[PDB]
Amino acid sequence: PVGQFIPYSHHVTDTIISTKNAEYLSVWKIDGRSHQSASEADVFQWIRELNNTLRGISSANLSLWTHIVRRRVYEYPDAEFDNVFCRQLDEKYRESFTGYNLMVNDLYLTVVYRPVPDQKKHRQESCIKALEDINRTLGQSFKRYGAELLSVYEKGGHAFSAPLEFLARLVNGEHIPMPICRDRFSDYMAVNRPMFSKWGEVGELRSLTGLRRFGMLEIREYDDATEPGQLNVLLESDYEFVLTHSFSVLSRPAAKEYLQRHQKNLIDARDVATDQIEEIDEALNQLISGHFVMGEHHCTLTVYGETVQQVRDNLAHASAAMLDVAVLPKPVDLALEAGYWAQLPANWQWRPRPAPITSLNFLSFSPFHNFMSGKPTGNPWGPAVTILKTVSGTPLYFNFHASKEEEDATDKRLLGNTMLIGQSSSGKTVLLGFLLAQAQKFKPTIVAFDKDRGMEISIRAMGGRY
Amino acid sequence: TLGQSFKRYGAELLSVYEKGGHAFSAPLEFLARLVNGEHIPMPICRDRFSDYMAVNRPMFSKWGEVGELRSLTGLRRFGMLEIREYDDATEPGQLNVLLESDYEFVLTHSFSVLSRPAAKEYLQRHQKNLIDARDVATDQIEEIDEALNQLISGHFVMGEHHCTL
Amino acid sequence: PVGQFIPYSHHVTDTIISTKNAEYLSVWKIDGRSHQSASEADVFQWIRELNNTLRGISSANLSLWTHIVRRRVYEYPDAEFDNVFCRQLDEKYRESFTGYNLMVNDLYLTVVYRPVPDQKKHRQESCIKALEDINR
Repeated sequence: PVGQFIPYSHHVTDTIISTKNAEYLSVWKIDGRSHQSASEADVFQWIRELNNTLRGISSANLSLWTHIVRRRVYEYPDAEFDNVFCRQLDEKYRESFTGYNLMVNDLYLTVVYRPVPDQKKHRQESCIKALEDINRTLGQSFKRYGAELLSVYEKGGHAFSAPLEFLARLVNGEHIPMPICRDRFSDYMAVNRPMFSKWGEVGELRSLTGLRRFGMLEIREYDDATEPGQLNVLLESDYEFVLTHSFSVLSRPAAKEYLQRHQKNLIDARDVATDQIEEIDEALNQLISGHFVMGEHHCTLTVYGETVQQVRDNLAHASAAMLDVAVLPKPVDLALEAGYWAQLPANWQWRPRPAPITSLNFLSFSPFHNFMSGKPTGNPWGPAVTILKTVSGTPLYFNFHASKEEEDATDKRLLGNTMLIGQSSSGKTVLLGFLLAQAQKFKPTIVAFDKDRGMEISIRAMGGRY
Repeated sequence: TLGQSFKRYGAELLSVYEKGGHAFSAPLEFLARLVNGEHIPMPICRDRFSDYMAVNRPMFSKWGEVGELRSLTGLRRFGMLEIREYDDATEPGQLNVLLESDYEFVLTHSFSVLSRPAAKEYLQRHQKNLIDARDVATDQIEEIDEALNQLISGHFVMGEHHCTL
Repeated sequence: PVGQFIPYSHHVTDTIISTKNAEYLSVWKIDGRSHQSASEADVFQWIRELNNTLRGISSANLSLWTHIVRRRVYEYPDAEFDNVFCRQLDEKYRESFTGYNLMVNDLYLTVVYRPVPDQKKHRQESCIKALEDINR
């Protein structure tokens, strides 16, 4: 049955979805900062600032779910120019664009609250208020992260809800603009209901776009200190995965119980003391100060595609990079039948091995999105051009209108002015002509203020005057 | 003692690579190459390693004419030879013919040195097997006695061995 | 390579081989006299001569196993000449001699004497002398 293991029902606000068991949540789309264009001190500053942000964020049964999902973008349209040589440039570019493994990653952060007729109403209103201030604080905190709260796809026809749609890509793996219905929407999500084997080898997906098959990979035995950007190797990885970190914040009594458990596992181990309980009480004092806040965590990787063998190979590459980053993967048995549901933000019951972790060692995995522009589609216009050859990287999907520092956040449709910095005609001419050719998808009213034969041949070859 | 003996021999005791990055144990990677057939660097962990070598678990045919292994570069096939039939007058440079072999092979020699009463009982049993059957006049039964001489004199010790390519 | 109870050993000497059944053996390569160049009267003379050789051949548990084997020429190390005209001409000629069932036939003879802790030694030593005179 569908709606089993799926809790959601979009019945509270724009931004906050409910679950079928009294839990309330929202999602953030995150264009996280480029890990490549920074010093390591910048990385440590960012993780420290995030621990300051979550330091203010309490333990009131709160939980975060980060989702790192990479996808082949089929949504890039074909170019049409009504012009022959521009079409030749596009097609020569696209045969040059053969290869490049056209899957771009995306970063999502789900904020889930649990409250641990009129009484129900007052409880709901209070947690609405709390999560609203939480989201305001996060948006102020993520100002250099380009994050966007997802609620309000009205007027795209009639009132879509992009958060549910995002959860659809969790459960269906294809981008479906799910609409709003007068139903407890948990039954309405599982469009491609998957199948699981009797043995946990692989799972199957019955999509009308073709049958897919997915394999799962639990992650355990963590390096107790971490490199700050440790899991960044998978952003080049070629499998179209979804990677999920769960983190449910524990209480300070539960934290002290877990540090007592750490003592019972460490100095009440096999009569050995290897100086491991030295900073446990220091971390206790720091989480009393508010720093080392710990919570339950599991992480899971899920990779799908055709051809069960290729699923096995992508699991092999994934485990290889896991052993490269000194963390032990575990291929999943029949529990992946549960484990798929473990990807969901409100599915604590199906988490395989919730292990406690500090906030810093949690944040030392996630937030480092490699650069890729947020318009492969969905702009005020088409996407302009897929700039290829990010060095050891992905296609870029270049465009113009990107969000800025939001003083008078509307200001336009979206501001998109650009500036070139560099010597005269040192490739400047050919890229400017490339951008004019790609802009000729959209038939702009082009005014060109050139100095000295500034692509007069090309501009007149497109039918311009010059 | 080995480092003393291999001073003219370019050797290296492994397992010093730990805390490299975050503590890979060097020889396990070698053992990963022994099992998964790839340079899979194995970090240390808080668990018993026996369950963690098999990154690319090999498989075998139903007949045993070839094996298979979904390597990191894909599914490959393994052929294997076991050893019989020695040239007993051993040569110093016998297997140097495999140096130009264009096939990246694996050569496994084994040795488990048997103690002098064990080898003495073995040589007595082998001489007993030599004198058992008819048409056994090879005049090499006394080379078992020469083997007993060199064994109890301690110069050269037998041990159980198998070799496999 | 499971033995079918195949009687075999190398327990005698250089030129005589053994069995487990105490049977001792010798092999001869025969690149024999070409019958496609000779008269048939010569053939009758040769058969009469080898019949007289059989008259010199005893009945003391002797057995004779002749084998005639037709194998291909795969063991020929065919190679280049390091001479341009020769490497052209002879290799075009080896292509011009396109096989035509190129299979060498050879002929071999097996002499097995059978001698009907020192009893076996004296049996096989008498067999050594017997097979030596036979091979002579």
